Amino acid sequence: TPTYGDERLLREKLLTNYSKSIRPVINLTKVVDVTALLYLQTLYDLDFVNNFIMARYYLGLIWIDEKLTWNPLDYNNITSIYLPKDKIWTPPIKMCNSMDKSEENDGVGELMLTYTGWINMWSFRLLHTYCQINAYTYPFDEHTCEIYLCVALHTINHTRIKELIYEDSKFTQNYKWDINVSGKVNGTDELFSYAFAPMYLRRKLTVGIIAMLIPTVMMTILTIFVFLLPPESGEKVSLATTIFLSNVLYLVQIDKTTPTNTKYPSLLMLYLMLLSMLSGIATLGSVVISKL
Amino acid sequence: TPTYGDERLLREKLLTNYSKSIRPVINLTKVVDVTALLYLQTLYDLDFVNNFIMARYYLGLIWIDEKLTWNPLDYNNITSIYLPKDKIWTPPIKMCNSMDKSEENDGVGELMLTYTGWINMWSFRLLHTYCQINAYTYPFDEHTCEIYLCVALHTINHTRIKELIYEDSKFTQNYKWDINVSGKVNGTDELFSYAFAPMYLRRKLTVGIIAMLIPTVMMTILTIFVFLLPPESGEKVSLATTIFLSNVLYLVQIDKTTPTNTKYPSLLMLYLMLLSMLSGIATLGSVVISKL
Amino acid sequence: TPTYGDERLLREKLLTNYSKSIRPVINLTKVVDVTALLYLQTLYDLDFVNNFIMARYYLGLIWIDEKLTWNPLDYNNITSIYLPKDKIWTPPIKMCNSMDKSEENDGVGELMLTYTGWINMWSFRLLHTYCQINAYTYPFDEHTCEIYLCVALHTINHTRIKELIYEDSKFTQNYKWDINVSGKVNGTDELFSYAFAPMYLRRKLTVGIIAMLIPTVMMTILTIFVFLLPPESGEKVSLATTIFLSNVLYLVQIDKTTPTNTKYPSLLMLYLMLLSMLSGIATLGSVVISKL
Amino acid sequence: TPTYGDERLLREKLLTNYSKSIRPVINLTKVVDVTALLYLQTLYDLDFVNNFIMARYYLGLIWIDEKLTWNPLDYNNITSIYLPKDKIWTPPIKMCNSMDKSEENDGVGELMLTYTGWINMWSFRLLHTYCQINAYTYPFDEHTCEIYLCVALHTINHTRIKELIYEDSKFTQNYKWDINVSGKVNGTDELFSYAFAPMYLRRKLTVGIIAMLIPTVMMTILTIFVFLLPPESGEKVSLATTIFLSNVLYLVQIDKTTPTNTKYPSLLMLYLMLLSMLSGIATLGSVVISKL
Amino acid sequence: TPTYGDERLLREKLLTNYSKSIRPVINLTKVVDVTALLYLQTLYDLDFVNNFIMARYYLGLIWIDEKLTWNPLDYNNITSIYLPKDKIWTPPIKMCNSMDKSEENDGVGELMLTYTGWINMWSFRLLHTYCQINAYTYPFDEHTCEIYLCVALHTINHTRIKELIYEDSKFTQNYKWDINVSGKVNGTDELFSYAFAPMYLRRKLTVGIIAMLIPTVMMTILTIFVFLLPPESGEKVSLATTIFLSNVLYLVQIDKTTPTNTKYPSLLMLYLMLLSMLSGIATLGSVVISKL
Ligand SMILES: Cc1nc(C(=O)O)cc2c1[nH]c1ccccc12
Ligand SMILES: Cc1nc(C(=O)O)cc2c1[nH]c1ccccc12
Ligand SMILES: Cc1nc(C(=O)O)cc2c1[nH]c1ccccc12
Ligand SMILES: Cc1nc(C(=O)O)cc2c1[nH]c1ccccc12
Ligand SMILES: Cc1nc(C(=O)O)cc2c1[nH]c1ccccc12
Ligand SMILES: *[C@@H]1O[C@H](CO)[C@@H](O)[C@H](O)[C@H]1NC(C)=O
Ligand SMILES: *[C@@H]1O[C@H](CO)[C@@H](O)[C@H](O)[C@H]1NC(C)=O
Ligand SMILES: *[C@@H]1O[C@H](CO)[C@@H](O)[C@H](O)[C@H]1NC(C)=O
Ligand SMILES: *[C@@H]1O[C@H](CO)[C@@H](O)[C@H](O)[C@H]1NC(C)=O
Ligand SMILES: *[C@@H]1O[C@H](CO)[C@@H](O)[C@H](O)[C@H]1NC(C)=O
Ligand SMILES: *[C@@H]1O[C@H](CO)[C@@H](O)[C@H](O)[C@H]1NC(C)=O
Ligand SMILES: *[C@@H]1O[C@H](CO)[C@@H](O)[C@H](O)[C@H]1NC(C)=O
Ligand SMILES: *[C@@H]1O[C@H](CO)[C@@H](O)[C@H](O)[C@H]1NC(C)=O
Ligand SMILES: *[C@@H]1O[C@H](CO)[C@@H](O)[C@H](O)[C@H]1NC(C)=O
Ligand SMILES: *[C@@H]1O[C@H](CO)[C@@H](O)[C@H](O)[C@H]1NC(C)=O
Ligand SMILES: *[C@@H]1O[C@H](CO)[C@@H](O)[C@H](O)[C@H]1NC(C)=O
Ligand SMILES: *[C@@H]1O[C@H](CO)[C@@H](O)[C@H](O)[C@H]1NC(C)=O
Ligand SMILES: *[C@@H]1O[C@H](CO)[C@@H](O)[C@H](O)[C@H]1NC(C)=O
Ligand SMILES: *[C@@H]1O[C@H](CO)[C@@H](O)[C@H](O)[C@H]1NC(C)=O
Ligand SMILES: *[C@@H]1O[C@H](CO)[C@@H](O)[C@H](O)[C@H]1NC(C)=O
Ligand SMILES: *[C@@H]1O[C@H](CO)[C@@H](O)[C@H](O)[C@H]1NC(C)=O
Ligand SMILES: *[C@@H]1O[C@H](CO)[C@@H](O)[C@H](O)[C@H]1NC(C)=O
Ligand SMILES: *[C@@H]1O[C@H](CO)[C@@H](O)[C@H](O)[C@H]1NC(C)=O
Ligand SMILES: *[C@@H]1O[C@H](CO)[C@@H](O)[C@H](O)[C@H]1NC(C)=O
Ligand SMILES: *[C@@H]1O[C@H](CO)[C@@H](O)[C@H](O)[C@H]1NC(C)=O
Repeated sequence: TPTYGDERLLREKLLTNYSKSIRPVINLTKVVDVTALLYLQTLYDLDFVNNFIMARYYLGLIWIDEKLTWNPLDYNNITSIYLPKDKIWTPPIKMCNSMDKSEENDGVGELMLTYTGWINMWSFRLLHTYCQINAYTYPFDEHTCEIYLCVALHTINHTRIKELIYEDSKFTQNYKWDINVSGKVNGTDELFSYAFAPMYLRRKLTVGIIAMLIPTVMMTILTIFVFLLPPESGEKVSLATTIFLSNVLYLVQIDKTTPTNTKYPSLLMLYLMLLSMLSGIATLGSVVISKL
Repeated sequence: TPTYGDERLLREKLLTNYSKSIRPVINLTKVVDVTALLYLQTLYDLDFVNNFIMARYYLGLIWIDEKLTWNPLDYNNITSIYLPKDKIWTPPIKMCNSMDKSEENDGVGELMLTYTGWINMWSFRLLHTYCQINAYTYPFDEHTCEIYLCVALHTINHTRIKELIYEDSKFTQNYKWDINVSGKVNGTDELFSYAFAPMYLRRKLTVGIIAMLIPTVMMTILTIFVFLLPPESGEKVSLATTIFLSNVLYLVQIDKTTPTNTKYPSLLMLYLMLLSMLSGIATLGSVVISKL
Repeated sequence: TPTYGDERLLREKLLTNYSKSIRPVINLTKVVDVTALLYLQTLYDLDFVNNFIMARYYLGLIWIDEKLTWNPLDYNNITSIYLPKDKIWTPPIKMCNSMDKSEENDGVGELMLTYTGWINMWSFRLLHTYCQINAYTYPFDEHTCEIYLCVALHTINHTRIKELIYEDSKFTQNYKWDINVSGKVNGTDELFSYAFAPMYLRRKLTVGIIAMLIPTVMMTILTIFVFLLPPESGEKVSLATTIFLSNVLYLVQIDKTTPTNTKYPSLLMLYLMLLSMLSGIATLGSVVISKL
Repeated sequence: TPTYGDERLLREKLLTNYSKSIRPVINLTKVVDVTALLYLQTLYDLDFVNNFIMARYYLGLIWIDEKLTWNPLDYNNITSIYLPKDKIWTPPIKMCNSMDKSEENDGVGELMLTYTGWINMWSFRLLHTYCQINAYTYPFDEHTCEIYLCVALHTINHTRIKELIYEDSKFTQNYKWDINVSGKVNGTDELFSYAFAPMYLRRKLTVGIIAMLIPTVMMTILTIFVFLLPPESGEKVSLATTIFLSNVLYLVQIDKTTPTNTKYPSLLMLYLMLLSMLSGIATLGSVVISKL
Repeated sequence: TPTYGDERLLREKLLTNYSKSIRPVINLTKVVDVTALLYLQTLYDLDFVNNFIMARYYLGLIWIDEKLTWNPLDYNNITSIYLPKDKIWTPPIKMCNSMDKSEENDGVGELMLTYTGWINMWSFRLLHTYCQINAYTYPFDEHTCEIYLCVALHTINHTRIKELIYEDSKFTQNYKWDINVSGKVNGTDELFSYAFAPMYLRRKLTVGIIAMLIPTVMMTILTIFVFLLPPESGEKVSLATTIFLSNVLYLVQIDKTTPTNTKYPSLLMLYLMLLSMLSGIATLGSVVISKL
């Protein structure tokens, strides 16, 4: 059976004439094809006001090294070893659309090497990835957020993102957003290789938002009532004034949750503006009637 | 008695042909069984809006090294030494459900080594661990939060979490949540080893929340009074209007503390929506009566 | 074709008598001219209250090394290599107007070296750059923010910023600000070299702000109405009082979004102050009339 | 006089056969007694809602090394040197009740060594130390916060905290809290050595809080007036309603400053709840009278 | 002309028998006099509630090394070189009144060395420096903030701050505070050397705050009017009640901007408390009149 001394001999032979910074190909004319695997773990939140979405992923990079291959029959059948991440060449795959708030660095950890040269490198990344949030159809709204991977500095003649496989790990259920992330896309080769996984997000229809809607609809009933009140009821001015105050309060409060960076404003904005305008016109008519 | 020179000789012999990155077993076919000890120290807070809980723990990892054993009779009876954490192989146990906001790194500190090979490695971890918070039964609510440990990259054929012992250190009393963390669970071996400790949290019934409830219940009395007021009292419209304004203010204010990510909304939400709806219907009836 | 051994020989010869800290010129009387390229990627936000703007850029530095040149015909036609950033002299170009909140350090990464000595060094920088925000013409306001680059410690006799080319990468569209960053400016040589790229920002006229304006203009109609109400209408005091309350609420709420550090306050401030003063004078006149 | 060469010889001889990780005693049966000095510099704030207190301290550790002693007459009377902190054994004294938000690490700096072996090690620590805040007697409230020091991993048979001397440096005056930190406590030896300094904090009676109280007491006068108003005054219902609204606003606003984690709620909570209940009963009586 | 090889020889000779941690004097009885230069660049903000002020400075330290001097005629007239900051002895000047939130460390960068031994070391420091803010005369208020420099661990017999020259770089204009920082102060030698630069700050009288004042003064007019209203006007109670509500709202809102840690509260606090008390007494008198 393989032993500690056997693995020591193997590592000593492997790292003898190895340069960490030279691209690992016998012929430098060859490109290194990297295939990436992005497995969303938990969508923490979807921040509207900052136009960010916070999630945690499991990024796996796979490629092939031609200087790190051996015959297992010469080392008592050792078929894989674990090397420190900072001793070996590693593709410079950067998340160039996200703010990487992970608690580990990209040069600490380990990677698994196989006797054929294939390297597996897995990591945890917590990302704050920028999204252009369209709040038009609030609260029945849908969004599309793209997470980008891109080679840092190497041209497509040196390092390439062969493929990107994105899936959902289903580790936890959300109860707030319907997530749909699943597919397999080839990399795009225009000067520097890159790719992106699209995340589609539909807000789930919990009854809490329906309960929040209830006051609005009854306010619709109340405003129509006061605007179709008799001209000489004897409480039109005060009633319309208080209704206008409450409407202004609602119009102010909705803004603090809704985003200001959208292709279109929300129909709810435009509808509450119409309702406030109707309340104001009702108050003006009441004042005119009292004058007359 | 053992001396400084004796310990120098011991360390020099121990670290002679030692490789930090090779798994510490004479026969590489053997697995290293790690037993973990998680001792909650102080539950700082339970953040509802972010669905996180902040606490401080004392994580202890214990395993056995077969290359670091000696006969104490040959070194004047030295039975244990202290080694820097970054000179020895260390299991890659990651907290893969938590945001590790500790102020130390996982490669600075020390570990105790015994002449039989057993290594003790203890550390402080401040964790922001994700929890799915069910606010259904607020303020008589209970929650269950699971803290996960999982081997980083090694398969169950290489590194395993043998066992997880979780307890409560009772270092401080909370006065806000009844904490119940105590047990002993075997590790789960499905590809990569992992385990989790369940924390059950029940909000304590301090009289401060009762005092907060008082205004609500008396408001129930006041709304029933106004809704069962005589049709021609002469203050129904104004009274009901002001009650509705206060009701809307309460319904808005409760939202800012309660969470939006729940299996069900809180009964308090649904009940205050019913109360506000009754107030609105009372105002409509008052308007109809004034019309008639 | 060039091979791994050829590149090993090349690097070994290049780095033989190289000093990382000596300025890379054969004759020390010569200056090193650095040309910088700043390519704005995405304008995240424009923070009014903190007088900052958050954006992400792509900073590229180009210069020439005279100790790192070779004849490609002697190494099987190798024409470029990749070196670790911390092995070679690198100009100390600091962003001396910004808070660099990037997640990487200025000594980790790679740089491309060409057989003629020309070095390309590209990086991602997330900057919080200070801007003096003039909110005079809100919400039809325009701003100018200058991003500075400056050599750290070397005098213009040693290191110089030859030129600065700034452009907009058009990676995403904003929908909130009209960005206009494009040009080419020589460096300024007054003791220590520096340069700056001007960003002009005009807030876009989305209909959401128009919807926000609607309540204000109708409030203008309502205040003029109440101030030109008949002296003995019988609701002047109460109506004017409520209008004044709403006016004070709006005047308070506008402050929390607008900045306090401006050459002039916003015309909207001065106009809402005039409107509130008119409402107060109307209330005083109503009180005087009721007295009479 | 002593010279640079003399100090070079001294350091070279001292560090020859020195091991950074071996506990610095000739006989390993001996314990190393550490005496700590904690000198509070400025109490920044006392955060009620997070149950933390932020302050800056000056932590000094003193112990004795038996491998770092020399005869000063053999080095031209050199009596003390300065060594880098990371070349020498240093006790692992951790602040195990606090979140260490300092801007330096525990392995960068310097320490003073004396020819007798005595080592002085001084540092700046900014600490966010957890406190259980009893807001019962607000705003005449007193608090007790304990700052803990504890050996990290060594047992009382290896490393001990001999003594802890805590004082107040009086560097600045607070004007918000009366601080009383002064004493001298032996270390506690139960498995692992530790100790704690008690900080007693009494909120100072500035007239600003009295000014804040004034509206409350006059509101007491107003509520008693309305509750002892004649049954048929003709404004009882409206007056009581407005008083109830303002009281509810105060009861809501007080919560946002007061803490939710206390042994008892504040008497101010319970008293304002009594006042709100009395206002509600007054309004109910008014409604009953209007019915009759 | 001097060449790369000449500078290589120079550095090799300079660093031959150099110890980074030995104080750089031939005779150890001599003190090293450090002169510091602090050049404020931009005052970002003056945080009232946290009692901090955020600014960016340019700290320059100058001292003399006696082991790093050469004759330029022996190296082809080389007169200055650039060394890495972490290879040479550096005075441990700490900002011991501030929270150093800079993005660089105190051991990365470069320093210029001259053939006479004089070393220049310049750096960027972003500081959050504690200030005791006296808000007595708000908004015509003045403040004094002292920024401290102090040697870390060396006594005045080893390292001294000879002098401190503080100036204002006038890089940007503020428009919010009148800054006056300029002078030259000797260091204070009481055990450990230190010094401080006083910053005087007077809030500028922009017309925005005048506009903010306008509502207050007109409210003074309105409260005097209602308090000197006829006893039987027929709107005294309701008018005084609404005025009192608005007064309470303003008294609450002013607190959130003003500080709680002051020698005296602001005259604006005391004056608005007087105004609120007068409004309350007016309401009480109105109630008494209605009773009579
Ligand atoms: C489906 C899946 N999920 C996760 C997760 O962290 O959720 C992690 C892995 C994974 N497949 C792997 C294959 C090799 C290494 C790690 C993983
Ligand atoms: C019950 C307990 N509690 C704590 C705590 O920090 O609260 C720490 C330890 C502990 N047992 C240990 C055994 C070995 C090393 C450290 C600890
Ligand atoms: C137009 C442009 N944009 C970006 C971007 O990140 O948006 C990056 C680059 C770029 N040109 C380059 C030339 C060499 C290396 C990198 C880049
Ligand atoms: C009373 C006192 N105060 C402070 C402070 O930073 O406030 C610092 C020290 C000190 N005594 C010392 C003795 C040796 C080294 C440093 C200090
Ligand atoms: C007046 C002034 N201002 C600044 C600033 O960054 O504002 C920087 C410097 C300076 N003088 C120097 C002399 C040597 C090195 C740097 C500086
Ligand atoms: C490298 O190229 C040579 C000739 O071009 C070829 O014979 C050899 O097989 C190549 N090596 C690899 C690993 O492709
Ligand atoms: C080598 O190991 C593989 C996998 O464990 C096994 O299938 C094979 O039979 C082994 N061969 C020898 C010669 O031991
Ligand atoms: C996810 O989105 C894709 C494309 O928008 C669609 O084809 C697929 O059906 C979606 N998933 C589900 C479960 O509907
Ligand atoms: C991706 O590249 C492979 C390589 O030939 C090609 O067969 C395939 O059609 C491409 N597209 C997709 C979607 O896989
Ligand atoms: C390793 O394996 C050999 C044979 O398989 C056995 O004799 C030996 O005892 C094993 N060593 C250990 C430490 O289990
Ligand atoms: C070795 O040490 C242990 C524990 O201190 C003790 O029980 C034993 O008697 C010692 N043996 C010798 C030979 O000193
Ligand atoms: C803690 O929870 C477990 C399982 O939910 C239960 O068996 C145990 O009784 C609980 N602890 C206490 C003190 O009740
Ligand atoms: C855990 O594993 C041990 C190992 O045999 C087994 O005896 C035990 O039943 C398992 N379960 C628990 C709860 O300990
Ligand atoms: C350096 O200077 C010498 C004489 O001044 C000149 O001959 C030589 O070409 C110069 N080298 C470079 C690289 O400019
Ligand atoms: C060297 O490489 C360049 C670019 O690949 C090519 O144009 C040239 O013909 C090559 N020369 C030789 C001798 O291989
Ligand atoms: C950008 O600004 C410059 C100078 O202010 C101006 O010349 C140019 O026309 C602007 N860009 C566009 C697209 O108008
Ligand atoms: C910049 O410097 C070059 C160098 O000669 C000069 O030709 C040019 O006029 C300068 N100005 C601009 C705007 O390029
Ligand atoms: C160490 O122990 C021996 C005998 O036990 C004793 O003679 C010697 O003085 C001790 N050394 C110290 C430094 O205490
Ligand atoms: C050694 O130094 C001390 C303190 O400076 C002094 O008191 C003593 O006289 C000196 N002795 C000699 C021999 O220089
Ligand atoms: C500080 O507290 C201790 C114990 O609580 C007390 O003895 C001492 O008198 C207090 N300090 C002052 C100045 O009163
Ligand atoms: C602390 O320990 C010393 C050591 O003997 C002892 O004399 C003293 O009584 C103890 N208690 C205090 C408060 O110092
Ligand atoms: C050091 O001291 C000696 C005698 O005390 C003196 O001759 C020499 O000049 C001094 N060196 C320096 C650099 O002051
Ligand atoms: C040395 O350089 C200085 C400054 O460049 C110059 O004034 C002096 O003439 C030069 N001397 C020689 C001998 O080159
Ligand atoms: C700055 O303050 C000092 C002392 O307070 C004063 O002498 C000086 O005149 C002030 N500066 C100006 C420009 O008035
Ligand atoms: C500072 O020290 C020098 C040194 O002699 C002295 O001349 C001067 O008077 C001192 N005071 C000031 C303000 O410079």
